[PDB]
Amino acid sequence: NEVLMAFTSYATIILAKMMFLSSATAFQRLTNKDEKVERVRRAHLNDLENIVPFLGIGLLYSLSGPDLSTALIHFRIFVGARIYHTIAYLTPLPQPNRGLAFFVGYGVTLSMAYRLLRSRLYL
Amino acid sequence: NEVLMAFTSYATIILAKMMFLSSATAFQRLTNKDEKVERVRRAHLNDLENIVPFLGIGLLYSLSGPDLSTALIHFRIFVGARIYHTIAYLTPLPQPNRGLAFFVGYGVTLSMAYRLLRSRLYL
Amino acid sequence: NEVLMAFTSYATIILAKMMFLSSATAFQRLTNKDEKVERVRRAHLNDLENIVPFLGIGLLYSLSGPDLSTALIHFRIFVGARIYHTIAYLTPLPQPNRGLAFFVGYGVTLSMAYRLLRSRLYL
Ligand SMILES: CCCCCCCCCCCCCCCCCC(=O)OC[C@@H](COP(=O)([O-])OCC[N+](C)(C)C)OC(=O)CCCCCCCCCCCCCCCCC
Ligand SMILES: CCCCCCCCCCCCCCCCCC(=O)OC[C@@H](COP(=O)([O-])OCC[N+](C)(C)C)OC(=O)CCCCCCCCCCCCCCCCC
Ligand SMILES: CCCCCCCCCCCCCCCCCC(=O)OC[C@@H](COP(=O)([O-])OCC[N+](C)(C)C)OC(=O)CCCCCCCCCCCCCCCCC
Ligand SMILES: CCCCCCCCCCCCCCCCCC(=O)OC[C@@H](COP(=O)([O-])OCC[N+](C)(C)C)OC(=O)CCCCCCCCCCCCCCCCC
Ligand SMILES: CCCCCCCCCCCCCCCCCC(=O)OC[C@@H](COP(=O)([O-])OCC[N+](C)(C)C)OC(=O)CCCCCCCCCCCCCCCCC
Ligand SMILES: CCCCCCCCCCCCCCCCCC(=O)OC[C@@H](COP(=O)([O-])OCC[N+](C)(C)C)OC(=O)CCCCCCCCCCCCCCCCC
Ligand SMILES: N[C@@H](CCC(=O)N[C@@H](CS)C(=O)NCC(=O)O)C(=O)O
Ligand SMILES: N[C@@H](CCC(=O)N[C@@H](CS)C(=O)NCC(=O)O)C(=O)O
Ligand SMILES: N[C@@H](CCC(=O)N[C@@H](CS)C(=O)NCC(=O)O)C(=O)O
Repeated sequence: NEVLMAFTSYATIILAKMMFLSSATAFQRLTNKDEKVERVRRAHLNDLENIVPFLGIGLLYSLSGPDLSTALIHFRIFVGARIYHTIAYLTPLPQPNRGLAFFVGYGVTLSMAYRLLRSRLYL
Repeated sequence: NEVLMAFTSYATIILAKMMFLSSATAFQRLTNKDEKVERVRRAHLNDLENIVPFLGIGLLYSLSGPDLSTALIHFRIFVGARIYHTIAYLTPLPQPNRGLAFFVGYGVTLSMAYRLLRSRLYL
Repeated sequence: NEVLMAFTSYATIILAKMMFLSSATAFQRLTNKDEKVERVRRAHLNDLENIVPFLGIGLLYSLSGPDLSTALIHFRIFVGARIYHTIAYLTPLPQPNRGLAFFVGYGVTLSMAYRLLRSRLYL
C-alpha cells in the first residue's frame, strides 16, 4: 500500500508529466513549423532520460522498499526539481541548455538518487 | 498469473518488437552505408520511446493491477497500433514522419494510456 | 531474496554505471567545450538504450523469475560485456562506433536477452 501508494503517485505525476510533454512537444513541433525543433526534441530527451533513470531507481527500491523511513518526499521533489527545471529552461535554443535549474533536477536525481539507492539496497 | 500473464506477453511482444528492430536497425544501418541513416535512427527512438512510456505505464498497473476488468487488450492493441504505425511509416526520410499511422500508435498509447492509467491508480 | 538480490545488484551496477556516465558526460561536455560532443551524446544513448532494454528484460523475469536456474551471471556479464564495450570504444568520433567491443555488448544483450527472456516466460 504505503509502497504502491508511493510509486504510482510519483510515476503518475512523472507520467502526466512525461506524457502531456511528449505528445505535446509532438503537437507543438508540427504546430511550430525551427527553433521549436530542438526545444521540443530537447524537452523529450533530458526529461525522457530524467524519467529513464527515474524508472531504473524508482521502479526498483519500489519493490525493494522495506524500511519504514520516509523517502517518497524526494521521489516527490526530484519530480519537483526536474519539472520547474525543464520549465525554467525553457525555450532558449541557445546553450545554455542548463543552469541552477538543473543544478536542481539532475542533482536531486543525484541526491535522492544517491541516498535511497544505497538505502533499500544495503538493506 | 492473470497479471504475469499480461505483462510478459505484452512486453515479450513489445520486446521481440523492440529487439529485432534495434540490433536490426544497427545491422541495416551499416548495411545501408544515407537515407537509411535517419530511417534507422528513426525507428529506434519513436519506438524506443513508444516503449519508454509503455514501460512506465505497463510496468506499473502491472504490479498495481488489482481489478478483474479486461484491460490487457489495449496493452495488446497499443502494441498493435504502434508496430503497423512504425511499419506503415516506414522508409520516408521526408517528413511526414507521422500520419493516421501514429494517430494510431501514440494516440492509443494515449487512450489505453489514459484510461488504464487512471484505473488501477484511483483503485 | 535470491530474486531481489539479483535485480538490485545488476541494476545498481547498471545504475552506478549509467549514472556516473550521464551526469559525467554532461560534466565533461561542458568541460570539453567539439569532438567530445558526440562522444558524450554517444555514451548516453547506446548505454541509455543498453539500459533501456536491459530495463524491459531484467526488470521483468525479475518479478517473473521462478526457476532456481542460475541466470544472473549474464545479467552480470552483459553488464560486463557492455561497460568495457562502451569503454573500449571510447573516444573515436569517427565511425566505427562499434567493433568486437559491441559484438560483445549488444550481442550478449542478445544471448542473455534471448535465452532468459524465453526461459521464465515459457515457464
Ligand atoms: C512557502 C514559503 C514561504 C515564503 C514563500 C515566499 C517565497 C516567495 C519567493 C518570492 C520571490 C522573489 C522573486 C525574485 C526572483 C527573480 C528570479 C529571476 O530573475 O529569474 C532567473 C532566470 C534567469 O534567466 P536568463 O536570462 O539566464 O535566461 C532566460 C532565457 N532567455 C534569456 C533565453 C529568455 O532563471 C529562470 O528563468 C528560472 C525560472 C524560475 C521559475 C520559478 C517558478 C517556480 C517556483 C516554484 C515555487 C512556487 C510555489 C509552489 C508551491 C506549491 C505548494 C505546495
Ligand atoms: C531546488 C533546490 C534543489 C532541489 C534538489 C532536490 C531536493 C533536495 C533535498 C535535500 C534534503 C532535505 C532534507 C530534509 C530532511 C531533514 C530533516 C530530518 O532529518 O529530521 C528527522 C525526520 C524524521 O522524523 P523524526 O525522526 O523527527 O520523528 C521521530 C518519530 N519516531 C522516532 C517515533 C518515528 O523528520 C522529517 O524529515 C519529517 C519531514 C516530513 C516532511 C514534511 C511533510 C510531512 C507531512 C506529509 C503530508 C504532507 C503533504 C505533502 C505532499 C506533497 C505534494 C506534492
Ligand atoms: C476481420 C475483419 C473482416 C473484414 C476484413 C476485411 C478487411 C479488409 C481490408 C481490405 C482493405 C481494402 C484496401 C484499401 C486500402 C488502401 C490503403 C492505401 O492506399 O495506403 C495508404 C498509405 C499512404 O501512403 P503515402 O503516399 O502518404 O506515403 C507512403 C510513403 N512514401 C510516399 C514515401 C512512399 O498509408 C500507409 O502506407 C499505411 C500502411 C497500411 C499498412 C496496412 C497493413 C496492416 C493491416 C493490418 C490488418 C490486417 C490483418 C491482421 C489480422 C490479424 C488477425 C488477428
Ligand atoms: C488503428 C485504430 C486506432 C487504434 C488505437 C488504439 C485502439 C483503440 C481502442 C478503443 C476502445 C475500443 C472499445 C472496445 C470495448 C467496448 C465494449 C464494451 O464496453 O462491452 C462490455 C465488455 C465487458 O464484458 P461484459 O460486461 O459484456 O460481460 C458481462 C459478464 N459479467 C458481468 C458477469 C462479468 O465487453 C468486452 O469488451 C469483451 C471484449 C473482449 C475482447 C474480445 C476477445 C475475447 C476473447 C479473449 C481471447 C481472444 C484472443 C485474442 C488475442 C489477441 C492476440 C494478439
Ligand atoms: C583469469 C584468466 C587467466 C589468464 C588471464 C590472462 C589474461 C590476460 C590477457 C593478456 C592479454 C594480452 C594482450 C593482447 C591484446 C592487444 C589488444 C589491442 O591491441 O587492442 C585492440 C583495439 C583496437 O583499436 P583501434 O585502432 O581499432 O581503435 C582505437 C580507437 N582509435 C583509433 C580512435 C584511437 O580495440 C580496443 O581498444 C578494445 C579495448 C580493450 C580493453 C581491454 C580492457 C578490459 C579487459 C577486461 C578483462 C581484465 C580483467 C577483469 C577481471 C575481473 C576479475 C573478476
Ligand atoms: C566478451 C565476449 C562476449 C561476451 C558476451 C556475453 C557473454 C556470453 C555468455 C555465453 C554463455 C557461457 C556458458 C557458461 C555456462 C555453461 C556451463 C554449463 O552448462 O554447466 C552446468 C551448469 C549448472 O550446474 P550443474 O548442473 O553442473 O550442477 C549440478 C547440481 N544439481 C543438479 C544438484 C543442482 O554449471 C554452471 O554453469 C556453474 C557456473 C557457475 C558460475 C561460476 C561462479 C559460481 C560461484 C558464484 C559466486 C562467484 C562470484 C562471481 C560474482 C561476479 C561479480 C561481478
Ligand atoms: N537527449 C540527449 C540530451 C543531450 C543534451 O540536451 N545535451 C545538453 C546538455 S545536458 C547539451 O549542452 N548539448 C550540446 C548542444 O546542445 O550542442 C541525450 O540523452 O544525450
Ligand atoms: N527520438 C526522437 C524522435 C523525434 C522525431 O522523430 N520527431 C518527429 C515527430 S515525432 C519530427 O517531425 N521530427 C522533426 C524532423 O524530423 O525534422 C525524440 O524522442 O524526440
Ligand atoms: N542513441 C542513438 C545511437 C545511434 C548510434 O550511435 N548509431 C551508430 C550505430 S549503433 C551509428 O553508426 N550511427 C551513425 C553515425 O554515427 O553516423 C540511437 O538510439 O539510435
